[PDB]
Amino acid sequence: RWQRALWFAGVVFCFGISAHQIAMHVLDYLSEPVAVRIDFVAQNELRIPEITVCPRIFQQNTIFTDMVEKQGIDKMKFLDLIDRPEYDIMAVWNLSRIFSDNVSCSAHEGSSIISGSYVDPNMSQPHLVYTTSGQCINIPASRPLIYRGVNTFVRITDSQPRNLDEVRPEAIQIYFHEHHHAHLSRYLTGLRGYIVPIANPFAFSIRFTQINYANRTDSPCVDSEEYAACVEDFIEQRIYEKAQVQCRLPYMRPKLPLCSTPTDARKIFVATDDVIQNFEKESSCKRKCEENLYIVEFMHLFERSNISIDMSVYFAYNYIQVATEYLTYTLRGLLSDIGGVLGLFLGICILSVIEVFEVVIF
Amino acid sequence: RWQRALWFAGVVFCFGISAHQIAMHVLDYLSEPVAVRIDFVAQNELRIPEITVCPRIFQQNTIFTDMVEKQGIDKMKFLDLIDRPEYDIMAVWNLSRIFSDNVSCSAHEGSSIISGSYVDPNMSQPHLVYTTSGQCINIPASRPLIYRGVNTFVRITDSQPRNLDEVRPEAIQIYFHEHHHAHLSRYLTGLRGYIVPIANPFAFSIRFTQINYANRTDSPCVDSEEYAACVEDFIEQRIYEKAQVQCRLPYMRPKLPLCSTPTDARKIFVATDDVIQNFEKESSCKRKCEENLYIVEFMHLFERSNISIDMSVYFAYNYIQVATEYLTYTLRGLLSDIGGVLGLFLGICILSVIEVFEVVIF
Amino acid sequence: RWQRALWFAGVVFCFGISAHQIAMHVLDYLSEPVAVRIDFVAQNELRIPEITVCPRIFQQNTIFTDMVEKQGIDKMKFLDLIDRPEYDIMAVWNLSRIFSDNVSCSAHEGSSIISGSYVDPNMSQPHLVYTTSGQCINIPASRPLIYRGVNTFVRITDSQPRNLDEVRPEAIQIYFHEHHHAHLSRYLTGLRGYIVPIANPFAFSIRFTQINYANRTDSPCVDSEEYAACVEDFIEQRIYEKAQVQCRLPYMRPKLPLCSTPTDARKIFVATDDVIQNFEKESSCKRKCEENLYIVEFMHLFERSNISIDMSVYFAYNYIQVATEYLTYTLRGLLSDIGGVLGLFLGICILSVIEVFEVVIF
Repeated sequence: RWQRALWFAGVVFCFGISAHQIAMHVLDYLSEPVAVRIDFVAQNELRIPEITVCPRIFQQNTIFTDMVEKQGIDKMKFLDLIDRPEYDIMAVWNLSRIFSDNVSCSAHEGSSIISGSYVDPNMSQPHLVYTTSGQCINIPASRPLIYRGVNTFVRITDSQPRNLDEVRPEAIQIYFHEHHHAHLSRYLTGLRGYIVPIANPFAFSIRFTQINYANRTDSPCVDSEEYAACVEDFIEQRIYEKAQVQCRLPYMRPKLPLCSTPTDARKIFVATDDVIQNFEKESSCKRKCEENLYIVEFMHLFERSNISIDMSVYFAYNYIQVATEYLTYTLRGLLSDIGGVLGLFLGICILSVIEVFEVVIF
Repeated sequence: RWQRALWFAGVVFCFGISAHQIAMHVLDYLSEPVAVRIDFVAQNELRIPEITVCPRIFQQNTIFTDMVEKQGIDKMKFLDLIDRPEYDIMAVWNLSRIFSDNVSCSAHEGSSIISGSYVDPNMSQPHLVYTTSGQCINIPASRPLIYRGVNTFVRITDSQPRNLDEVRPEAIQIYFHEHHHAHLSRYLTGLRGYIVPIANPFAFSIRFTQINYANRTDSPCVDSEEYAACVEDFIEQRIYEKAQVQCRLPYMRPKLPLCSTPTDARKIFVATDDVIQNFEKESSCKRKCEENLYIVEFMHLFERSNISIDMSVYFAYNYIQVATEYLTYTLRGLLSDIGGVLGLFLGICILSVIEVFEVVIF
Repeated sequence: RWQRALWFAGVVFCFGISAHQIAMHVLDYLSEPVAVRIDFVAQNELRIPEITVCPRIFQQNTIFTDMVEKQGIDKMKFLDLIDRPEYDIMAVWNLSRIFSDNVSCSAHEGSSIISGSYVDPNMSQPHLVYTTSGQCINIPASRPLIYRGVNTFVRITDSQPRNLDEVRPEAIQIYFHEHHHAHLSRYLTGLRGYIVPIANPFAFSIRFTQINYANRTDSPCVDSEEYAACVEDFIEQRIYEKAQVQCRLPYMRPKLPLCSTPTDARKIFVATDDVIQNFEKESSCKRKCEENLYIVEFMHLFERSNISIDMSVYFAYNYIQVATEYLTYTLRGLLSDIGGVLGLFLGICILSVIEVFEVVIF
């Protein structure tokens, strides 16, 4: 009668639906759903960016364009200076040098009502680097600043002889990038670096956002060290294969000999221009698990010193906005969900399965 | 004996409590609980606000008050100028004009270490608009800026003949609002717009925040186009109803004829003053699903040009803070929760219900 | 036979695992997990911080050290001035006064195109306070500002006779802290306060973040009133304990008599310096579950008045970033999870336990 059909249809439908929701739950657990927790952590000591300070790009470089035009070359063919015997690529890129060897990097953690300021003139002194925009300065940021008060800043001070013996530069370009990303300093300082004059020294103000990601199979992340090496290697490989030449430029690692003719130098330079525009979207390197963003606002300076190039970077805000991406839907949740799925419709437990197996085996 | 009472009490309590949690779960599932996910998306191209640049409000308008006072009128009765024959409302509000027809809107995406800047002087040139603050300029923001470098800005430049033939204005008022909100530009520029001088041209810095909401039955949202039309219609309808007159002012859509006497013009203007104050809280228009906020910081400009009214708007930060409101408690979760509630206490499945029905039908 | 061993092993394993997940679920429910919801609330009226305006710390105080040096003491021993009979500690700390009795605090909620600005010169006028940095001013912030437009600010203005009869001060220090925190104003203004000149009056710009925490047993909170009292009591108690003296300084509550000799005053001052550095980390006072953060950006002021000490605090952004920490995993969820765990493997309901009890009782 209709009883057989009714019961069979009910059992088949219940089994099918149980399979459907158990499969959906297992599938989404494998998808590793992840939520985001936002908090504002107050820091007793801040982790400074690496601060790469370049001059303006070659065409925008006052002091470099002035001395390359006197040779009799246009405002674009600054690499044609290589063709001359005495001038080589390294000599050409040493002319862009804006900072002398007197650059200092002090760290002022203003505090101690009883003892005054907290000057520290020996915090990871600057060192030379070669960037696409010339010969620049780099601040390794060896140690984290100790935050006590809003008067916590890092002051880059150069006191070269600003006189009429030579034409002085008009501005510099300071880029605050990740702690150990060497590709961001030698390639992207001229793009992401804020241009600031040196005649009137004002200050920046860095606020810290941190984004911790979850290492997921469908969207894996890497540590801050692997990502930098991956991205750099990709950048030089891409530039080398696009330029189709076997020479390099000062801002490239010493894998190949320096370019010695204007044609190859310009080929490499244009290849770098093309690669740097899309090195992010057109790159396979996995995102680093921890991403630090440095919101750079401006800040007036009331007392302007007589130093040549004074540049203060304030860290008056010690509340890092931390967004931690944490993985929800643990294994216990999946098991409970499966039990609920097969507890509403059906009613077979993990205990009756042993009964079925014993019946089968007798 | 006590067995009957004990068993009946247990069964009734279990059934009632099962109903209680099943009802609670279905009820909060219907409430559609929703969580928020925060992320920082890096954009290869930015979506610029619409930028409405007015003069300061009529009373604070330098060049307008100076010209209405010579007629012999007070600093408040600028609408009484209508009573004179030659002067009408449109003529009165054309005298507040501050920008000439030479205004241009360039878009500089600083890049190209090889080829220099990326000036683009034909980005959605400005057009006239009649605001409560007078005769203002609007920048529709037709296309999104391509972000490559921190030197990404939009520069509004007017080069009118700043001479002694006429008294020059002292400041303007720039409001960065969403794209197709014709009510924000035409009513709220004088209140929400930042006042900036024109003698010393500096720049703003816009950081984008985005909030995507979930369309919920108990908290519905509309698209950015329906909300603007709803709010604009509400504002004009409320102004007309409160003024109890059948004319309008240049900043109102051409639904009614322009007011031609000081009394009606002042009635409409006061009605607008009273409506704009509480237009958002005293309005039924449902919020928009996607809301964009433009955090406007200030920025220092080192090179000040000789142009009359020069003003850059920098977009050096390409990390949009996106807050996406996503619905938790999917139907699968509701079914699993119901099964769990029905499996801890009770023990009837959706498989025993078919047995009950078959017994009932025999 | 193997049937008995198989069945016993299956039953024991199922019971043990059921106990394991039930224990894990009950334990994590007791752990009381909590998620964070982020939103941007548009406020029609803003809640202003308490603004404590000090002079620069004694050593950096221009007008104070200038006259201290006239007596003939070094730049460290300003407390040695106590030894002279005419000068006591209160007299010494009254000499650091920078603000006269003419200080006023206006509130400008710029709006009303029909009526102009909204000056309000009677908004919680400043009052005297004693801080570690001298004799300062405090702005209790009695009422919340009504936000209508970006021209919403609080203007602190002092018009003392800036002439050559006396040497004028160089700068001040404004600290924006929570309302009823008397320890922040009297101890941490010299450290956490932004230093700004008074010759060139510019403006700040405060943006509001709010973090509401959940009162959890493992992470308890207290209301904003209990936390301030707890922390203040801790600070004074620790200062007294470390100084090992039974006197105080003007910036301490009148629990003990004022120090009357340089030795005790210096001991108390050094103890204060040591305590304030680690007063927050090295303290037991439970956090408050409503923490307000005041992001203080800078702003350009176009019109500079002739007033002696003028400073505006703009509140042009009315979107408070609210992070509410809401408690997930309610009791219903725990019961559903337990039922799911108990319905997957096992299959004994809360209804079968009553049967077991009735069998036991017969």
